[PDB]
Amino acid sequence: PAARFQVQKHSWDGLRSIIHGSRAPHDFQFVQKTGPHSHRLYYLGMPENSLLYSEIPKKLLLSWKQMLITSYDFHSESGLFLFQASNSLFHCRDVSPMKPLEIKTQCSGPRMDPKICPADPAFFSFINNSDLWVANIETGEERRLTFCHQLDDPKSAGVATFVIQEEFDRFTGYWWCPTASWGLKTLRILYEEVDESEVEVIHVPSPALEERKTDSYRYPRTGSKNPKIALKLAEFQTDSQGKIVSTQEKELVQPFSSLFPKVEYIARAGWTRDGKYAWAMFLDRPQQWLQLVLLPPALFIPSTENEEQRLASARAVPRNVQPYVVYEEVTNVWINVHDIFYPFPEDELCFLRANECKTGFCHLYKVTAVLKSQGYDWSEPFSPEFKCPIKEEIALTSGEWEVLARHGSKIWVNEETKLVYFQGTKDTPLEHHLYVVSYEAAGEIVRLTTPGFSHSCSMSQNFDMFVSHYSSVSTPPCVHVYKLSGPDDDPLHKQPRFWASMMEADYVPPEIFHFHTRSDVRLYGMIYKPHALQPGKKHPTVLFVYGGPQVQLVNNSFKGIKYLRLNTLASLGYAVVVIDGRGSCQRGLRFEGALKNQMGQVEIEDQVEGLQFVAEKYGFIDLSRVAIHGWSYGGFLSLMGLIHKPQVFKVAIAGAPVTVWMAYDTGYTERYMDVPENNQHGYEAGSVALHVEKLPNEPNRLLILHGFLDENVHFFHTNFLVSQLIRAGKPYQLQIYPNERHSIRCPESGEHYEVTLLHFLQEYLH
Amino acid sequence: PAARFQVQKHSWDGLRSIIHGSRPHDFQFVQKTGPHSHRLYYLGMPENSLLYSEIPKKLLLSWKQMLITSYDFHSESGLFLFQASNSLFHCRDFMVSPMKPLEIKTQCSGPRMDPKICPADPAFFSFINNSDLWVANIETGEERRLTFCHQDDPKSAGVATFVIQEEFDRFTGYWWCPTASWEGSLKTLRILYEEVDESEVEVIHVPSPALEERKTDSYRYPRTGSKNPKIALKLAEFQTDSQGKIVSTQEKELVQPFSSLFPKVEYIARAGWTRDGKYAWAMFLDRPQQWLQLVLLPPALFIPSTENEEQRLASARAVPRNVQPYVVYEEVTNVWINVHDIFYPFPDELCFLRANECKTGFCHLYKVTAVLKSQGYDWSEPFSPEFKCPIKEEIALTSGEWEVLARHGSKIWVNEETKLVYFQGTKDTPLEHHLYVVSYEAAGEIVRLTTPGFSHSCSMSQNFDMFVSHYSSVSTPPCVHVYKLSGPDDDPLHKQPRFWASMMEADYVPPEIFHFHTRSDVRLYGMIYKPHALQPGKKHPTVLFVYGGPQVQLVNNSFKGIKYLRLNTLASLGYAVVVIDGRGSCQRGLRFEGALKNQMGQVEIEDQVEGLQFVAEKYGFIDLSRVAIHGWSYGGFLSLMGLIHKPQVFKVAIAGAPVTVWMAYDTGYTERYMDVPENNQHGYEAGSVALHVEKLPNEPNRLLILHGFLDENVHFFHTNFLVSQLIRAGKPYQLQIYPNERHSIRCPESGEHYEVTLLHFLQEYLH
Repeated sequence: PAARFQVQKHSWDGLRSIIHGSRAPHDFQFVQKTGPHSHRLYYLGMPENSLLYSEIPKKLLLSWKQMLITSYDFHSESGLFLFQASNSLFHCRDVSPMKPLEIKTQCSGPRMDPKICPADPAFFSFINNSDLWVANIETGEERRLTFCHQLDDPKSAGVATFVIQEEFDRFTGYWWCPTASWGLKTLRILYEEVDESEVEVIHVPSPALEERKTDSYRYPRTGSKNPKIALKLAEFQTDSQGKIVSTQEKELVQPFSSLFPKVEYIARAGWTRDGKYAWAMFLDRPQQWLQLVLLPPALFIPSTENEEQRLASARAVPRNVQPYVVYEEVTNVWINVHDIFYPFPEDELCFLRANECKTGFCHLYKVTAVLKSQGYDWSEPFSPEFKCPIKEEIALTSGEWEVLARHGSKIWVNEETKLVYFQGTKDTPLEHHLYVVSYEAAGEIVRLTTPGFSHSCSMSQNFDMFVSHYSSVSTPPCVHVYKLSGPDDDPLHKQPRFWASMMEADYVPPEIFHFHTRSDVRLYGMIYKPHALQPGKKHPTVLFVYGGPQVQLVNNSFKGIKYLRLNTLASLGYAVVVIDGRGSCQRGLRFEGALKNQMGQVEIEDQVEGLQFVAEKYGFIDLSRVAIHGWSYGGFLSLMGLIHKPQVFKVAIAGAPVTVWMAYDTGYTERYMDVPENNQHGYEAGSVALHVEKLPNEPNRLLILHGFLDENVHFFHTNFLVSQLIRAGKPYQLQIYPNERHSIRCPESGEHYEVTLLHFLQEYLH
Repeated sequence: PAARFQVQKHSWDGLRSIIHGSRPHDFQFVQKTGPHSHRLYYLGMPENSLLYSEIPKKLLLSWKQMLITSYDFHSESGLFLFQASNSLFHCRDFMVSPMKPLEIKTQCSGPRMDPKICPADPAFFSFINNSDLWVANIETGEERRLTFCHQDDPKSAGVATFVIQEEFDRFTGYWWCPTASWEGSLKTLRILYEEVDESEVEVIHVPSPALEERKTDSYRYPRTGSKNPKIALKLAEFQTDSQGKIVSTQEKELVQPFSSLFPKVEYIARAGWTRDGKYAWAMFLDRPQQWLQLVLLPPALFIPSTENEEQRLASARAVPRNVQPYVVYEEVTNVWINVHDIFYPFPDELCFLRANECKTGFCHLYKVTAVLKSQGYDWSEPFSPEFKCPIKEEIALTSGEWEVLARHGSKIWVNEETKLVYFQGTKDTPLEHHLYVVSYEAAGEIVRLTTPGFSHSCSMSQNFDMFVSHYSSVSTPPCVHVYKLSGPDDDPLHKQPRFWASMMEADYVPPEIFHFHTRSDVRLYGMIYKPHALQPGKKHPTVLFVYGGPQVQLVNNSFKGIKYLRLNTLASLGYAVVVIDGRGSCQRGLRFEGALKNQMGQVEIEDQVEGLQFVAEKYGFIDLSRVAIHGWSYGGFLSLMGLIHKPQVFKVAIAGAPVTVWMAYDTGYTERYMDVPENNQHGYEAGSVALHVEKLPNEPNRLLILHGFLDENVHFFHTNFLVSQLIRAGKPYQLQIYPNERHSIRCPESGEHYEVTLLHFLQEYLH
């Protein structure tokens, strides 16, 4: 009877008194001294996120020396720092602090995407009004290279399109060539042509509500056309006085569309160390194919509107020269883009490659391809091809665990010692650890980071130092510094000794658990226990959710910062439960591949099963009083829960829900759900706005939160749901966040979000 | 103890079951020359369409079919020009079977707005295509453009802009000349039109109807304070062969600019021509809207147009020195000018009729005689203003504490044979629109023609031998009776209206009208719906419905059941529904309406509170501890002021489509009443509810915000900005969107939801 625990009710000022009561170093660069200190670490920090440093001794908490910013570019030899601070451009070279030298300009608009020329630090680049610009920090001489820009000005150059930034995690459309050819010189830049003419335009309202205007995004929805892309060279010569004597636009000797048919997106691109070949990863529209291709500079002829003077150049391209397809990946699930690709320094290329499609788990391979120069008439056109034969493909790691290559995880390769350092899950899926392996000999795989914590690491250029940014479910986050030390004749077994420390430590942490499904698959989970529990009492329960691809909620690292509100929920007597269902990240391709063409359907069984296991193991779950809650995919799932499982889920608080997959973009949806023409059944099944008939008849069971300015998940989603709820005659409550986009950035808006949530549960979880 | 009526708590599906369970005009008299005396032509809906009745020589009239909201008619040729679907249609008339409408094709790409038949020649008509004036010929099929302002692209022609359409209730900006000239030494045909340069006007984005497409529409929306579009009057002439072909054409412009001849002229409220064709008249208006004045523009005042400024001087010299514009009438006020559209000119002088509220305080007719004597002007040179004619006489044909209906497409009907003027008014009572007659020669005996004890919407025959009245009362449903003026021909004033025939005929319990006096001794009217099956003793919970803003009068003697069925539904669950006409309302004169001048929100709620307190004492069934306030546009704005300045009175507040920010609203409305924000900053701030959000309730479930997402008028921005400021002040709110609704909820599905949300919200939280 009174066995079940009623949550203490509160006035609204009470609840926002409760919530108001509630309320790290990165981008490291190691450099040696050559005195008392061995190196100097450069990094970003926020003790306002500015540039800082520390001093590493020869013989303890390192102090944070001020030097003077989301990012910056560094150059080893010259010691040049180049960053986008203010709404302007700044630099400085490197005991006491120095104020940044401002780089004055003639162009109007911001200077996006600043990078320094590696081959010559006097030079550097930036975007301006969708075109590429060279400059010189010494002389101050600026100059435009691309000429695409002039509402219907579609062509752009050096820019990564909407879907490329948001769904392929790439934020530039240009890459410096790392060497020069010669008292004249020259410097090249690979860059990306983009005609966004075919792409559909969406209107979203801007920050300034007062002036009642909208911005004009190019938003390619699924089935609709993506932008038309191409690779290109942009050369420019210089004399000894640092003067841009001339420039050139360079198109491929044939079209990119006919050389490389079946290429839909440019996931990544770059250059070989020595500067010889340029490379790029190309993907197809299904995203079930990914070839990595070398493009020689001689393959690029100058651009001219004169067809005779082009055939002059198109005849002078050597017949031996061609693009080389060194690698190719193929799957029936989906090729996730893995950043890792390390070419070694001529009738063959040796490189490393992250490859999940082979065995099912991302692992490092050493691969040698063979560049059979094949003879081609490039003044004449044609179409298929360039798939080189593979000389060998030695597999350096294997098992049922991952090498981390996404989310800007990276490898580090010492060529002297023949060792490659990586990060992976080998020990557990709950902890990101730092491994080393030889690349000659796929031998034993030594770990450097101690278990019990999930680590986020960065190695020194000289492979002598490394930093780790680790944390556990219970303990707060530390940033320690380690120094690899031992006999040089045995480098694979260098012992990481604790050298120094940079960061250190009403919250009760959750405890992690696992269980098995009725189909015998291990799912990890997490639970916040009701604070000051009385064993015997069944408390009411909030099931927090995401359950979409590209994510892992449950893992062994500190949650108290981002998910403080789950602790707040638990401090008032709620049970907060979190389950990673089939579909979630970090446990291989098959596990995640559960989602394929079937979104919504597979994810709730695992969540229902999660709760019931929680309720048997732990003796405090009143299953009559359960609330499902989440944002984006989770808001989508909160509504699916309330449709598919109303017996289980009493209320639902759906934040930013994807309510119509057909209105969502290509990049995300096609990867997982195919094209609406091919997978109609699945698109309709997982569109919650087409199943509003099954939502509750009674009110107080469904709350909709949506940020008005949402660039990514458009307010249209909530607005089309309310549209359908009104037609179906179903009740709904609604909260709007007028100044918020996808995340709630403003503390005030967030306090209001959390207070509403508490009240809603308080009043109506009964 | 247990003497407070409890409303029965229904489930949501129960409440839908209850709400679901709840749910002739534009007349043209033409005589015949048999059994039937006339044929009455009109719009009607047994969709809305063209119909006719047969009025006999000697009972319920049949509705015959001709075959559409607005149509045009020409008497002699019997031409019916109308707009149907996304195209133009016509027909002519005596049929016995119905005739199909003949279709008129076009070479122009886009729809053809605003169709009007040339009065002088029925073969010709005109329309707008892409913000430019066109001209056509029904018989020959030949079209022909006349303006070239269109080709972002901000110059328009023959268009009334946003603020003019929705605040000055004018829906065309071109006017046909009623006569044809044969000048030279080819038959000419003029049109007066309004050129508009809406370049300097702010663009606002409003969501489009097709939600899937996720695109907006630009709207040239001039905020209060900011600039309106820049206007001008212009002459577009053309000529025709005796075979009926548009041979020549010509744009014309004033010999000096419009802006220089007429400084301080912010808006062209109205315009047209005198019946003979001599002068083109126009009502101008200033930015304060306190200086309206009538002007005549003689056709020789307009020279041709060329890009060459030397071709211009030549014909600027050519225009007769005597000719000019004559400022005939000048209304001035310390409150504001309401545009009264009544202006009847007759054939050295000009004699006209004109409605004038600014003179005595009540809209009354006058006979005015002005004197057009030319001063002699050198039109090659420029100048600054002057043109005010001296008045011969200004006889007043009506006077009292009651008014002549002039706004809202009301009108006068002037028989020039009998010297009588037929008008509508409030002479008997402010609660009843009645048809009156008076002589314009001898202003004495005002004879009422409509039955007392009801309120009437009327329309005279052009022959003044019979009229229609569409009438109703608070209790009885609406009727439409056809009356016939009948009696001795020697005394036309006392011709007796005899009932001739009827067109349309008449659990809802009607409301009771009452009045009471305020502590300052002003008479206010109000309604009440009693709770059905009342048990005296029980104190019921009360929904104070409201609007309160200008240009409206809710409380009057006429059938409310149609638009306020929800109010009766509320009553049938046991809610008292009270409605009070606060100070600042329509149809009580200028001084009554002028209690809002520069302090909007501050006076209305005090009158509403007194109306509640009176009704509680008068009737014994109002529980004052449980009172809800609710309304739309101004009403939702007020519902929030009630909750701000009277939380101790109002338990809850359901605010629909509210004006949360005066600075965001348009000029035409806001400035007229609140002035410009540079002058009256104290009152903009005081009556903008979004700046007083800190004073809303700390408790939840006391404030429900309703808003349609596609609101062209009261933009969603207002609710968005309110929600912004509630969030920032840490105040709860409930909220409801109507994604497919602009300003009035039009969809029945959306309206059924609106009402079930209203019943549920009150059911649960009105305690």
